[PDB]
Amino acid sequence: TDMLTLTRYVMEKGRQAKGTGELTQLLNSMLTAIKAISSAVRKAGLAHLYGIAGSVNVTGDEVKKLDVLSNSLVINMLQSSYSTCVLVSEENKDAIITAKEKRGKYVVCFDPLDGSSNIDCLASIGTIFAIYRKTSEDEPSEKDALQCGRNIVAAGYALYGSATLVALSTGQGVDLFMLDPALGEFVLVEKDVKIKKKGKIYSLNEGYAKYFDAATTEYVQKKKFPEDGSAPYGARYVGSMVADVHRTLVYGGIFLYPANQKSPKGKLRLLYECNPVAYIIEQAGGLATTGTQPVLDVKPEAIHQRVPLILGSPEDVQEYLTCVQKNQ
Amino acid sequence: TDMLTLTRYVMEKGRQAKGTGELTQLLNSMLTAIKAISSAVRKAGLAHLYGIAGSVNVKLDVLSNSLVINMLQSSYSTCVLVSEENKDAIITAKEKRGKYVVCFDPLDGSSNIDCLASIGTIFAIYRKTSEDEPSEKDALQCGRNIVAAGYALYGSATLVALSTGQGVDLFMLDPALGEFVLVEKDVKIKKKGKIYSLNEGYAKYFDAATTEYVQKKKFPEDGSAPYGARYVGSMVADVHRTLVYGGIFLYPANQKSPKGKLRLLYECNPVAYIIEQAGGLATTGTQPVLDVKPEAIHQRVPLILGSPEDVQEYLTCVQKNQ
Amino acid sequence: TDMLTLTRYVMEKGRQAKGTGELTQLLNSMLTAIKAISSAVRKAGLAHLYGIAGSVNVTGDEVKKLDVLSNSLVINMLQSSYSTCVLVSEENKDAIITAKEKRGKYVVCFDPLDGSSNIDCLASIGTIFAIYRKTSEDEPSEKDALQCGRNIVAAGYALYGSATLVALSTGQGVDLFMLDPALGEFVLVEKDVKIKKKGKIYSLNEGYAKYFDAATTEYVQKKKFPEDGSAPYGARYVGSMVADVHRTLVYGGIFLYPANQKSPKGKLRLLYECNPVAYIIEQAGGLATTGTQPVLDVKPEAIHQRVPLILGSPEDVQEYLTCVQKNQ
Amino acid sequence: TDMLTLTRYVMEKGRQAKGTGELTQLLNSMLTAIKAISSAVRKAGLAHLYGIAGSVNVTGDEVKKLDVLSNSLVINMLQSSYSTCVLVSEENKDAIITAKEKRGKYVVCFDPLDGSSNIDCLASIGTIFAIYRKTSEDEPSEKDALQCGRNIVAAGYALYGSATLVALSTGQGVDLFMLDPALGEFVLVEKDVKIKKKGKIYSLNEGYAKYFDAATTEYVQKKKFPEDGSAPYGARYVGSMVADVHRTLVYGGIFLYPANQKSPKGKLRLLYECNPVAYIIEQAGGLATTGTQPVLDVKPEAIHQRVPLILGSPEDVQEYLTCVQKNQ
Ligand SMILES: COc1ccc(-c2ccc(S(=O)(=O)NC(=O)Nc3ncc(Br)s3)s2)cc1
Ligand SMILES: COc1ccc(-c2ccc(S(=O)(=O)NC(=O)Nc3ncc(Br)s3)s2)cc1
Ligand SMILES: COc1ccc(-c2ccc(S(=O)(=O)NC(=O)Nc3ncc(Br)s3)s2)cc1
Ligand SMILES: COc1ccc(-c2ccc(S(=O)(=O)NC(=O)Nc3ncc(Br)s3)s2)cc1
Ligand SMILES: O=P(O)(O)OC[C@H]1O[C@@](CO)(OP(=O)(O)O)[C@@H](O)[C@@H]1O
Ligand SMILES: O=P(O)(O)OC[C@H]1O[C@@](CO)(OP(=O)(O)O)[C@@H](O)[C@@H]1O
Ligand SMILES: O=P(O)(O)OC[C@H]1O[C@@](CO)(OP(=O)(O)O)[C@@H](O)[C@@H]1O
Ligand SMILES: O=P(O)(O)OC[C@H]1O[C@@](CO)(OP(=O)(O)O)[C@@H](O)[C@@H]1O
Repeated sequence: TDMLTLTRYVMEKGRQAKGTGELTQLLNSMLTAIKAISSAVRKAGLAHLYGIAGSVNVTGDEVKKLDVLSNSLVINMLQSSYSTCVLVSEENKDAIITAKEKRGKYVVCFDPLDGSSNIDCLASIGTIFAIYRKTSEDEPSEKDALQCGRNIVAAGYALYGSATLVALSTGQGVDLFMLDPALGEFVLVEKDVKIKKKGKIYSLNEGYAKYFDAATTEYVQKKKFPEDGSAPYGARYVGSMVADVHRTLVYGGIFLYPANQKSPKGKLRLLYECNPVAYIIEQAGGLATTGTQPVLDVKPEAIHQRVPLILGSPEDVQEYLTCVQKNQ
Repeated sequence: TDMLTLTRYVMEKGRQAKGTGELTQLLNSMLTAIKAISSAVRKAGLAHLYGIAGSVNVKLDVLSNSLVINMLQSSYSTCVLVSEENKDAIITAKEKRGKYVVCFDPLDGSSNIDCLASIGTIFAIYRKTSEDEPSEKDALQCGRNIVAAGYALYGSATLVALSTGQGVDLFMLDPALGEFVLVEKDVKIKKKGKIYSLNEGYAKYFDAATTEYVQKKKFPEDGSAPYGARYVGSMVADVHRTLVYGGIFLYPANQKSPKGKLRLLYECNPVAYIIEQAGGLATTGTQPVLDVKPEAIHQRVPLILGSPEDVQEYLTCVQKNQ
Repeated sequence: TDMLTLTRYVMEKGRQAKGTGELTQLLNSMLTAIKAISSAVRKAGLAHLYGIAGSVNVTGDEVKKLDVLSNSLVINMLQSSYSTCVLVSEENKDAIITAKEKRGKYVVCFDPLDGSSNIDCLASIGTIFAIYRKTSEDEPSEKDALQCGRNIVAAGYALYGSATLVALSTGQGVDLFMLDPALGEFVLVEKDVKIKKKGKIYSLNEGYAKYFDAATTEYVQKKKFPEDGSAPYGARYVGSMVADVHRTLVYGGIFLYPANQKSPKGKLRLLYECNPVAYIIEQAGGLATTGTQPVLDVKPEAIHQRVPLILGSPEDVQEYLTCVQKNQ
Repeated sequence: TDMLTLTRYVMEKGRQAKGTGELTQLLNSMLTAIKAISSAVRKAGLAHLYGIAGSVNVTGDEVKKLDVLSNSLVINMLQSSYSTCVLVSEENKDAIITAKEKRGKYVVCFDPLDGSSNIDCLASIGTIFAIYRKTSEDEPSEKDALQCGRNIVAAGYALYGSATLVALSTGQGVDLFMLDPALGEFVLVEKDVKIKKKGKIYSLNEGYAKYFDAATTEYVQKKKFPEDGSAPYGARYVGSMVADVHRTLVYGGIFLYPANQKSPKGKLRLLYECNPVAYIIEQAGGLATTGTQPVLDVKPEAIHQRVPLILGSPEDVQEYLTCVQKNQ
């Protein structure tokens, strides 16, 4: 059949639904920021920083330059879309209220550059976003960003890995897109991706083992020493949530950042890290839990609230929930 | 100061050493293969595979291998190639024969290709020392005889680490220029890091020394905080992190891989060379990796490398358990 | 103010006009084809043709491969847009009727790779297009493409020169966009371009001088030997219509391909060469004539009809038309 | 055969000639400047000038920014090569003497961005250079650049057209290289190009016709009104010397910028425009004359000296020279 780019694919869906165009305009702007971020992440123009024309400007805090630039690309592209009223960024203490003359109907929570500890060693990094409609009748404020994940209008992520990929869901499953750098556009590469029912990879930072609860300690023990005669799982932990979650999506398995003694509410952020990937994984037939309730059912209380995160193949998450139940 | 590209930087060193030019020509060809691999890894031209011009035809391991073999053979600098991808050694035709042997993994971290995690290219270069006809025995030199070694990391950006025996230099591909820019000269690994890197899914197959060492990283005996864990699943990605952040990377023997998994010629020796050139250690647990005398081109060996105090602590666990 | 990409700019206009989305979707597909042509024109992937991976495949005819590739890119992207019913291409003898299941309401006339004699010497080349609404109630046929240029819905061109530019008009002047290759998208760089009233450059192939009519001969002589102490015009003739016309738009002056004894009907094509650039030049405040009437007023009679073309700064075209009347 | 990049192709020649490597290092540095120029010419990063991250920085004079940037790229890359002692640039009034600690043995005359009047309309532009060995025993001075073109060690040009090409000669014919933007390297596409004995294209600015001498007037008249039953020549004048000269090389024909009443010594510059392309055209078996002697034999007297230029296919230049003798 036909070769489809992301914005054409979105336009076709927004037209058949006879929508206003505002979501399409918002998403198109986000992808323009994503292309710009990807180009900077891949180090376009670096020779000019190192004095090819005689002006040396070597960068000191490259995680700071890149997350500051990323944040500006996303904020500027979204505000200029005329589609937004409230933005929440991993990089900003307070919610960002769109100027009245550019105001639209959507709230966007995003991490402009996820996996910052991987910037200097060049491992995979990413951008994560979740989109809500403003539902309150009042003035736009940070309370409009405090909806639970079941109300997501669209969510997705960009992975700046060995290639640049976008996963996107509007409520009808997960579609994958690859950036063709020679074309400059995202090509639709996989429709309605479905996670494996059960995987063979478990993904978590085991340096927190002395702080784990008993259920987490038990679950990891089962992965290494199956009570079963089956082979133990392989372990993977890239250290970028977007990279590890995407691997979980396309290979199956489980990803965990549980609460521990030093992080009793988890580390990952509910609004702009856990909810979007929980939405993506569940749309693909997976599960996402805090260990006591579904992530998407949590009512947020603060825009930078933390939550434990366990997600992936449904059977793997189910075994983890059983470990939680068995340990009180 | 001046902006230096990789090939200019190598040319100046090869000139001041008054060498024949053959190493420079080999390296320039390898870098051309790496640029081509990087472009393919980033999926340039993917829209034509998906029918933008009307021909739908929806591989990377094979292409990388052909890119490296063709660029190396066409350099006129090679006599024997050993690739992760070929059962036998590849002898260069006489009209293209030069004096160097190259061992390479054209695309390391192959289980990470489909999930778009970091992958890489690894290589080690030797001079042919035998007087006979070129054969695979020319590739069986131990890592002490490396002329040059390095790797390409196709991660969030494309980087090359390179050593010719005088430390490790790092270069970044500026995709708008099309050339690798020198970004750091003579990198030194930290004495001690705070990250440990290995596949803990083999925990039931570990020997006691590995088991004890992993336990010490999680439950330190000295009130200090436990190490963080990272395991990308690509040796090149994990080793390069070890180089620039410090810490330790391990693929020890286990019950199912009693001589290890990683390959001595084109995986362990090149990264062992790099890590030692940066002031770190690389051991099999009983001797330095670079001292292992190869016996077959696809020989496996255990690999533990990184910051020297961390490797020293692992060796203490090895000895404490015999 | 805001940084706008072509598709963002078009969506905004299509929203405020409350359209169905079909033109925006058509244009979006055309721009994807143009980006793909631009990448091939700049020779992306040439190293693989010359055997970098061991497969040598040097093209014996560069001009044949590129216009065949260009033609396929445009046809495939337009048909796949679901916006077209009839295509007229410089490369196809008959009109191309879209398959029934992909039919939309628009007719597109295009030259996919104009300036073919400049391909092997690497001078500027381009893509030209004009868009019409289907007017018949019947089955689509080539009669839907035989409308005169006054009925153009949208027209423009891509110039693959020292950089890649698109000029576009939907009836409210001419806008210029530049392709940022590091971003992969066209950026709006100039709104509502206006041609100079009078220029100082004349552009025509004087190797046909022995075939010119008397008026053309007189006009050219006036440009070299002015009778009013003013300096003679400079001459430029790139040999690619898109390049020479675009210089005319942004620098002023006149471009001519008049009838001559060997081309008594002119050389350039009415549907997908003369009408589109006539539309652009008039939208910018210039004139476009065949020497007896405005180009946009000619009623097409066959899809590959030729017509004389004189266009550019209004005062220059008028001096030429004065020469035409003066010589009967 | 094998896929050869420019720097590999040069290294192999420099090895078999067992030279010091200094010329190779110089050329490699020059190609880096050319790659950087091509990227800027194609407008990489333009979206950041137009505020994609919120920082608008639209440039007023585009021809001023690009030729200043070009000039800086060439000067810095060449000086940093440690291969140069004297540089002459179209953009600098005085010769540029390399600092003592970076001094090498070569003198470089270059036009970093030829065809500047074509920058804003996106027609083809280029870079021209000629390399000489310092032969004086004295201190480096501009006199080291005043050698005549017979003493050229290497010369060539970059054409930033529909694709980027480099023409290069070290004295054994002309080789052509194309920049593959996906690889970032120049691929050898044609070895030892030879110009046609006689062409069918003539190329000059006929807007100076009232200022031509009699021989030029007669030669142009013969091209349009042949007295021997042959067809008249076609005319082309891009307006960028590199583009017009390169077309002359690969298609045949003639390019002329003769002296005229307003430019009694010609317009084009001997050191960094006429000598380099004269070298290229002669290496390919063509001719390059001032109308009274071969261009390569003129002994320069000032670094910015002008000279008339007539070059191309030998039979075409000879017909021009016959007109010069015929008019005294
Ligand atoms: C049932 O699955 C789906 C999937 C996707 C969607 C949607 C995507 C975008 C929207 S939208 O609200 O922004 N509307 C529009 O974009 N309209 C337009 N008019 C003209 C043009 Br051109 S685009 S709805 C709806 C349902
Ligand atoms: C002491 O640290 C080092 C580091 C690197 C090297 C080397 C790199 C390449 C070589 S080489 O053998 O290929 N010779 C050359 O390339 N010669 C040349 N002539 C002209 C040109 Br232009 S390059 S030696 C030597 C010593
Ligand atoms: C007065 O000057 C102008 C200039 C341009 C236009 C037009 C451009 C495209 C069209 S259209 O017909 O395709 N419809 C739409 O694009 N609808 C949409 N809805 C939502 C989204 Br998001 S796009 S109309 C109209 C008038
Ligand atoms: C017979 O026609 C020709 C054509 C070209 C040339 C030349 C090109 C460059 C030079 S050079 O002087 O710079 N020396 C070198 O490059 N030496 C090197 N050694 C090792 C490496 Br690796 S490069 S000579 C000579 C003769
Ligand atoms: O180092 P630990 O504690 O494992 O945290 C890793 C997690 O933190 C994040 C949060 O963004 O990365 P980082 O702190 O490196 O920015 C996630 O990408 C990653 O999953
Ligand atoms: O899956 P496990 O056994 O951890 O092996 C991972 C190791 O194997 C290698 C060997 O190439 O990758 P892979 O099998 O994924 O291609 C190394 O890059 C990586 O470090
Ligand atoms: O060679 P002449 O007759 O001047 O033709 C020039 C005209 O023909 C065209 C027709 O497309 O070029 P070409 O045949 O070289 O592709 C126009 O771009 C150009 O304006
Ligand atoms: O406008 P005219 O006088 O024809 O000058 C054209 C010549 O001048 C040059 C000199 O660099 O261009 P320009 O003045 O446009 O920079 C040559 O490229 C071109 O051949």
